[PDB]
Amino acid sequence: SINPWILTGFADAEGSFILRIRNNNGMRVGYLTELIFSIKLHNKDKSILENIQSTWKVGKITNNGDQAVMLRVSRFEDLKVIIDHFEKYPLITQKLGDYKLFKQAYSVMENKEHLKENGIKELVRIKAKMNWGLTDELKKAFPEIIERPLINKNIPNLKWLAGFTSGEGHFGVNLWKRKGGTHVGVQLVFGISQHIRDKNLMNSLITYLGCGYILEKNRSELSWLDFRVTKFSDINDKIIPVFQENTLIGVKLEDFEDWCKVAKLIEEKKHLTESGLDEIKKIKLNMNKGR
DNA sequence: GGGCCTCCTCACTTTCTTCCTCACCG
DNA sequence: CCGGTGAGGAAGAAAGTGAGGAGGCC
Ligand SMILES: [Ca+2]
Ligand SMILES: [Ca+2]
Ligand SMILES: [Ca+2]
Ligand SMILES: [Ca+2]
Repeated sequence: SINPWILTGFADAEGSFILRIRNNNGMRVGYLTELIFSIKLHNKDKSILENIQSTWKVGKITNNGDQAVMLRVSRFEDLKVIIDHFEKYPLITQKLGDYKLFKQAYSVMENKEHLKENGIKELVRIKAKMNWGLTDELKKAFPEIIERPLINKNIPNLKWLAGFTSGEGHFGVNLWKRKGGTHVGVQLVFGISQHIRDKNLMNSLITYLGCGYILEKNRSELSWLDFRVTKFSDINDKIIPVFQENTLIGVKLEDFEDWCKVAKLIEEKKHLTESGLDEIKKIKLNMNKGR
């Protein structure tokens, strides 16, 4: 079983709370409602999904294309397990806002209002604030209101951070040919990325870890944040000890382990030698996108 | 025994991850 | 010169979010 705070951190990273409201003339109200918690990952991390499944004793795992796998809970009885966990171990990103709307939608269905016109209206109102909001077909049918409270929580513990890092983390080794010379540049880099909507939370990492900085990235109108640590003494003294104690999950754990081997070589200045570089070069082949 | 629920196959957009380059300073 | 560091941006796919179909529960 996964540590429950590791689980929440991972959920804040890769989870999704979904409210479906579908047209159907076979329903008395004319709409069929479905409430879904979902985690979609690459097949290489199917084991995480299976362990969450056994930990919660709920949910179904299905394939999605040739390289992806998906764990979903939508059975109404089984959804109490989801709410139970996330009440006891609350999300801290803006996704918590989706969970609370998810939660309200559940209360509507629990008293069975989704089977009435008054409830469907309420559900549409809820869905409008969730994720990507109302469809065009749904906006047409329901011209009424277009926002939710901003979530402002701090990092609860390093077990959450471990779960969140197992999702959004990057353990990288940069190599490049120096402009003036024949030497190869070497940089160990740690990274956590997130949409700019959680700028406060991402800023909170500089304080919480006692190192690193934030870089603002964008493509046209799309923008995100990358928390990076490139100070090696910080990585060696602050970053690595954290995840040695608080174990990462999935393939990213393996990436971290190789990453630490590179960190050892760099600690002993062997990245400056010819043979140490090709050892590092060999490790890169084993890790990340190369795994 | 009609709605109603649940689980399947399946697909859209983008938020992540990964990778690359390089000027600067001490 | 040289190595360490931080800042930039490119590429694209592993994510996030959500689609229709339908068997069968109660
Ligand atoms: Ca995420
Ligand atoms: Ca991930
Ligand atoms: Ca992610
Ligand atoms: Ca690439």
